[PDB]
Amino acid sequence: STTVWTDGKDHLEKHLVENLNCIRHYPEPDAGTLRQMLAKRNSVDNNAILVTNGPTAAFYQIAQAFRGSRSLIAIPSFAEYEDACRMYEHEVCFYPSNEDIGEADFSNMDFCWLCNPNNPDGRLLQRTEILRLLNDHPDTTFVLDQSYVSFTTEEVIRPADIKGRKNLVMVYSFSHAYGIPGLRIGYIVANKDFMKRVAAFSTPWAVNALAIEAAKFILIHPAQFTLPIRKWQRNTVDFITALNRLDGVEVHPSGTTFFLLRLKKGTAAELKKNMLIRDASNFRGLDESYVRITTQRPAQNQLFIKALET
Amino acid sequence: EIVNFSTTVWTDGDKDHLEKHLVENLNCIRHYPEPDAGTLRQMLAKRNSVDNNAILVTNGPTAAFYQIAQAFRGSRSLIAIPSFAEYEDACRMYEHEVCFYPSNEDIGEADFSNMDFCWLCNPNNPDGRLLQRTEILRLLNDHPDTTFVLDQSYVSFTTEEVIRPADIKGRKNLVMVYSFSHAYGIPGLRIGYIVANKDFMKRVAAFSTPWAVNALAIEAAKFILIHPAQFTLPIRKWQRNTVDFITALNRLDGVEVHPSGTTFFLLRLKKGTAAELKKYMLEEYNMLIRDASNFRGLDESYVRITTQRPAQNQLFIKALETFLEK
Repeated sequence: STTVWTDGKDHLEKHLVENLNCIRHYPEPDAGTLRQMLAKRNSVDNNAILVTNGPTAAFYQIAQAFRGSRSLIAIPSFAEYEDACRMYEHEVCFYPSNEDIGEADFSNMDFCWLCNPNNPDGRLLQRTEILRLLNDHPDTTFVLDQSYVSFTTEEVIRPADIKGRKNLVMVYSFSHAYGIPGLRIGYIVANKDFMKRVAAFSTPWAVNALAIEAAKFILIHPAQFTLPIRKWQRNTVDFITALNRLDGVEVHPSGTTFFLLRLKKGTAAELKKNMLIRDASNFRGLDESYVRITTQRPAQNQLFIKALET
Repeated sequence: EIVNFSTTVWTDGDKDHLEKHLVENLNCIRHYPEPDAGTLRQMLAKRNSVDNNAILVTNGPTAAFYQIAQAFRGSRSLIAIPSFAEYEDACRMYEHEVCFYPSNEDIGEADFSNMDFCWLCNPNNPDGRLLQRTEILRLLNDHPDTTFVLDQSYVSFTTEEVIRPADIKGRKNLVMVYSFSHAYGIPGLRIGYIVANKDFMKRVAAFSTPWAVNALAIEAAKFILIHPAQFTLPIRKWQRNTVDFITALNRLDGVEVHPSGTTFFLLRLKKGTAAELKKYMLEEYNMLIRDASNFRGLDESYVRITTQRPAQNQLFIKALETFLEK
């Protein structure tokens, strides 16, 4: 149902419980101290981080800073790239995430919005296929949804890749990798002329005090919040082979731990009517036959096959 | 260990039970909140005698000021000063043409001719200026073509009769912005809300972003709403400690306290600066005060002070007296 790494404990929660009084005071209007910690950690400049009320808020603030830009959006994809581009009167062009991104026409594209690995495709672009996009189309700025940068092993572009570039902008998330969608925190990494344009629309105290406290704890404790990614995909591999062999159901490949699956007969809404699943009908480029599915833990996997078979 | 005189937040509330409640429902951080905070919205509407259509939960009351400014980028705004700097910042960010006007002169008698918005806060930060529920009603009535945006953050920091959410009814030119930060000591949770008639409300909804209100905040608010008594503020006792505080302050020589209708107030140094005063009180006496210099319409002689406990107030008077003699 959700693209959130969920089987992660009370060591972050003990911390929050101990520091609950932080809700009695204003956060830095700036989340300025977290910003600095993220900058030094990510080996990027201080003025190249901007802490945001969740990864979603960040997409909206980027759209807004460049109203009337022309945007290229790979579909199917997170609906928010599109809603944000529309709220700010971008002319939006679509392009299939299953066609090679390189063969798309960037001639008149100010922005290209990628998520990689992609939601829901799981489509995964090599770290190298992207570095050359950035080189071949300098007049296009690539907004890379980095939400699932952790849900894979093959190398990724990272924040320090902004250096000697101007057409790379990144959005990081705390909801997915660390299991805290309810806290609403993320951040933008960008070269500093772009960030200046983004910053003009920052509002004070947009990032809540618990979220900042939680983010600081996650940073002072790398090892405690490392996603067991190897183990995760290996389980999805097993979960899908067990799905392909079923009949009247085929599973579109993925580069990560969630993936789409298609019904030959039978509707998403109906297969949705105590396990939750994502009816993928509401992505552009997917019809009623499609659902997104996130790889859980063996027992509950091997027990999905069954409730479906029937 | 530091005593805080610099915030307009009610700090002495009973929070053990609110806080125990968040500890119990801490798992809410693991799931998206309603994108909409729709259940909170629903319970606010009912509590406030208003339609579901007329509330919009926001990421703090500040967020609401900006979302309103945004929805009306063209607009001309009349802002009373001094006031919360955020009305101004909002209006600027969204390129409003901004007219100023003195809060302690009668706003009922300013120039509303081509004003699309008028921004008030009652009782006012930092002044404590308080308009009668009645003075406000004739403004709403006399100027149909000005939307009045009424910061209600401090609506409970007064004994007097206030405008309330159910005033939007049969009235299109009233908008309220409510707050959970001030009355309930939870500024760090970032939660507040808009009350407006639904024609206005839909101009602002057009810029709403999902999951803008975080989960724990939704949860704190739900708890406060279910327990009106528990979170009721002791306003008579605070107001009255404020009188004993202001009286002692005026007796001091070299300082003047601007009259106030609520539990915080401006004081003016005859000589010395706010920066000077604030550093001393902090370093010498472990007390924090608000340098009010950065308010439009005040210079470096002004500080904002919120009444703390009597014993702390008493001890702040010596702290100050000691300053003056230097």
